[PDB]
Amino acid sequence: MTLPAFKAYDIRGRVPDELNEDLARRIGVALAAQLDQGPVVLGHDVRLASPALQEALSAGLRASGRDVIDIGLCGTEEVYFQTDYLKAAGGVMVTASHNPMDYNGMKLVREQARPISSDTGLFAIRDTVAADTAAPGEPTASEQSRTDKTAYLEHLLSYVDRSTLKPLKLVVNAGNGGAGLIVDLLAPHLPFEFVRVFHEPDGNFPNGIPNPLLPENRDATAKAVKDNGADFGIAWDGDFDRCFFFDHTGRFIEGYYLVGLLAQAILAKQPGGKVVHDPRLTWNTVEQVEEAGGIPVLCKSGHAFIKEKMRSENAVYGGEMSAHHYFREFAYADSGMIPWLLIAELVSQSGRSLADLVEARMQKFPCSGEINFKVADAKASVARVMEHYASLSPELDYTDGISADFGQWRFNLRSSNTEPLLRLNVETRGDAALLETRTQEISNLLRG
Ligand SMILES: O=P(O)(O)O[C@H]1O[C@H](CO)[C@@H](O)[C@H](O)[C@H]1O
Ligand SMILES: [Ca+2]
Repeated sequence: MTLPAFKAYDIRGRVPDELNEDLARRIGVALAAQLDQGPVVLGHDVRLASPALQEALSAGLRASGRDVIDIGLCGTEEVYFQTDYLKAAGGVMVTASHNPMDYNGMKLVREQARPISSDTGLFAIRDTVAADTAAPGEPTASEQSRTDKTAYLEHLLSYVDRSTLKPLKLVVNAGNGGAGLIVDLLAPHLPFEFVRVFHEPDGNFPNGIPNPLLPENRDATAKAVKDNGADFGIAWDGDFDRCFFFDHTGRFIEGYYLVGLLAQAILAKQPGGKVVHDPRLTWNTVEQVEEAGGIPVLCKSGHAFIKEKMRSENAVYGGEMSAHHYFREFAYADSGMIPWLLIAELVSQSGRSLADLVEARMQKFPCSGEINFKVADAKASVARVMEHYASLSPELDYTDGISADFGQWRFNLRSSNTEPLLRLNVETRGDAALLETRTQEISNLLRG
């Protein structure tokens, strides 16, 4: 077979049978052979096993003559930022995301933090590692510890005009991941009053593995917002490249609406820019981007496709409905920090609540939310859906699965690249009833 831990976009698997220090060392050796010239940035998340996996990566890299820049315990976006900022040859983030306790993984980038994915180096690394029975060499290069976050923090703060910020009360929920470290470093530079929930990093995860999409985790942020009269709340996943917003009523804001909201925020600073978005949910983004004077650019979902489209378009911002937000000046990479700074600035400057900023958009373009299906035969199920709707002659687009635009409603139906799942998204033109009847109709067909 092949090593299961090597996935489409990253490495992830159970420790130690799918991922271990031996494999991590071999990955470091193989990565050295795939990169252009330069040092390699290494960082890791709060999981208990992550430092030892990083140390093994460093040992293999240095055995291959790569200088290593250890940026320590960090968020995934810090590996991206420092890889680009320090003009490194590449970088690796050791992170398990929201996988179980016995799991870990790696996210790999080359120069300018460009993703390394299955077809752009990751399976080449896998195949090298799979066949590597060489004895480990000894280090011929050095490791340097670079824990200075000054340039990173300055970069984050550059997205807002600090003199215009108001002393909003913000709930922040790190989920015992790593986000609180950065919040606390930003706080002396910000006027906000923070209400800190599950703030301390703890790889034992006493309050659950960080995942704000799970309703019981969602409710912890909502409750803190409501009980403290906070202006809004922010929660992160463990490596905080994803952020999740709760308005002052405690309501979780579906990520679709943040794409248009952030696009308008960015377009105020970079007028006429292009904005990349995915095909799952589109109408609101296209309208908000165009209204703000930007140009929307449709792109298949998946961070590697988004980033490569942003680069070829010089796009100022890209956003996915799945809580991923990419910024041109941030090495075209995603950050879980820039978005809430931008939203705090928008609330401060406009005098409008986060709820108000999105309310009419969510009424105008209601969406189903992403609904996932594990079916016996994905291809046959998609065909049942398309045959059912054939007599209505929808406009079809195959950018990313199937998008079908019926006029007053549309859907996107695609296979996941990271799980053996079918993913459904439906939206309508201001019609909640049509949204529900079509969502249920499609669901019945998929399950038939
Ligand atoms: O499983 P999917 O849907 O192919 O991909 C999922 O993981 C990718 C990497 O995190 C994201 O960029 C996608 O937006 C998300 O939907
Ligand atoms: Ca993450």
